[PDB]
Amino acid sequence: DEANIETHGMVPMNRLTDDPRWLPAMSERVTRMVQRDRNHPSVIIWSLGNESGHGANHDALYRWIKSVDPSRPVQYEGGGADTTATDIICPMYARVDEDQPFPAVPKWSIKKWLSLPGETRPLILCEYAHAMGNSLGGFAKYWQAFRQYPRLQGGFVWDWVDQSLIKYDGNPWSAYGGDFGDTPNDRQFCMNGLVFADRTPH
Amino acid sequence: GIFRDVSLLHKPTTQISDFHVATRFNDDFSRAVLEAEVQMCGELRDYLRVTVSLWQGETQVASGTAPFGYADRVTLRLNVENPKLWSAEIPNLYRAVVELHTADGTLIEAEACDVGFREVRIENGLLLLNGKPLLIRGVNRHEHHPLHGQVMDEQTMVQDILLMKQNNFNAVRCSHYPNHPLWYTLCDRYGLYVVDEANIETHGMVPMNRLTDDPRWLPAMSERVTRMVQRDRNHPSVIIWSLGNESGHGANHDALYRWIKSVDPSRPVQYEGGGADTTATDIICPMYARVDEDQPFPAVPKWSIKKWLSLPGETRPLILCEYAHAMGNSLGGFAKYWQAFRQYPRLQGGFVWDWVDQSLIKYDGNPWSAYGGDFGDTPNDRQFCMNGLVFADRTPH
Repeated sequence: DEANIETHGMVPMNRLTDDPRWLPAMSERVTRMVQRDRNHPSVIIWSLGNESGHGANHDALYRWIKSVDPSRPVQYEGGGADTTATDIICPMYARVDEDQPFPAVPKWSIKKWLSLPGETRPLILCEYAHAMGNSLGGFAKYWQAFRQYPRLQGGFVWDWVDQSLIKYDGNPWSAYGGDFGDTPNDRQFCMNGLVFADRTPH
Repeated sequence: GIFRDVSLLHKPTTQISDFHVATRFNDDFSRAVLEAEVQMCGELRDYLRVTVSLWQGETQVASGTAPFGYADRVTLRLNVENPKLWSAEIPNLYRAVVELHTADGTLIEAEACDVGFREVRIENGLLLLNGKPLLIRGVNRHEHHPLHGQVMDEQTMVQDILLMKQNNFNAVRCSHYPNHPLWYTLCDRYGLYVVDEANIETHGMVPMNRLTDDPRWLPAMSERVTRMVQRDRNHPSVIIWSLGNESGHGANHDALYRWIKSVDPSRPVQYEGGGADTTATDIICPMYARVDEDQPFPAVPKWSIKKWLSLPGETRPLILCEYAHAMGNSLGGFAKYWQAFRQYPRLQGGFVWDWVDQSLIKYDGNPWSAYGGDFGDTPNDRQFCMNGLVFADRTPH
């Protein structure tokens, strides 16, 4: 389960999740989810958001969740995905062997991330293997690493269903952002499904 | 035979017995203090005095004096400022002189030992030398001479150190025994991290640790380890004590590791046996662990080095006990190996086996290099004794 928190476009990323005036809203959006969905046994890992920037509100909410329901590990990908606000190290698009050392949010090779000093938490890939049409490449490489390394425990192929809206010319044709006259948009970046919108297998 | 020098030493009735010179530093290494703990023997007179003087070359920097009182042991602490630290790049040397002198000042006996200022400690999975991570580009220097067997002399030792430093080798592992006493002195003088290795090897015994678990061999193993430690503690070049090469992990190795960590806590202790990951080892040192290929042997597996790094609950650093066999036109995968060493922070290099070719000169009268089995010896191991980066006469391979 993933709490509805996303402030990617804000500059910097954690300009909001460190201001303690947004603790009420973030706490509502996290605690209501936890309370509503605690009983179900399928839900195993609570996630406080996708790269929303690591401030202090995320530490507070992580500790609140670990105090309320200690039967589930809490993952959170922001702030380099290795902060104290995360039990399950979940980076985004960390490549297998190639290293991507970005400032303050680097993308280590996953094996190097495993071999980081003082690091003992398991690693699952928050997002990996973008399925953009004829894509899902390096999957094997990825699965080879997953099977070799015990503390690397797989990832989440992004994403399942294609976010295509039906447009009529009257022949239906799948459309993306910007085909409705919307601006600004992000063209075909909304088309990353393992199956089509009507569930025809890719 | 008698393969090392025989000497005759004369001492007065009262003499200096033992002294250990340790060092500690502050956070920025600007301020440090020297512990020249000293012991003596014989009749104890109130007028007896000891003096520890620190000379940076011809100039004296720090000194101290104290009478006895253990009634035969006296502790001196000498403060040093902005010390010239010691590392393989810069072999800074301090000539500390210990004096056994009379109350009026007449000198009875004086002893000295070269002392370097360095720190070796383990934290967060990294081997820190003077606050910095290390890159061990080692080598296993076997003691062998083309025309004298295992008789070693200063010319050969100096020339080997020269060749070793000319090729960016800044680490040596005496394989598998403590070396000649002057070797360590030359190592301090030139700058070369040494990994001393206690003379313990029982590879052929079935099983490997049938001897190193029987507590009837604890006396012999303790002698062979503790005498080395006591003799070679003072030298600053020796950084890592090694209890042996894959001798099988019993209980004697745990006992001796704890004894070493109790006596000289300034040096990490490595030991390769029993999978090289037991409690009897601070520096995980497997043999021939390949970079990516995995070799899962029963009870002594050879993981890929990266997998060994990523083992659960494992935080100790990894240096390769032996790797890159240099059998003639060999040293392959070196790069692969060095790529892994440079990528992975907690992987800290290895020891290229081995330095000098163990070839004995045979005359047909033309000298021709020979191996095991060419002298009529049986059983032998043919050309497996030929794994040198240089020939026996030091012609570069």
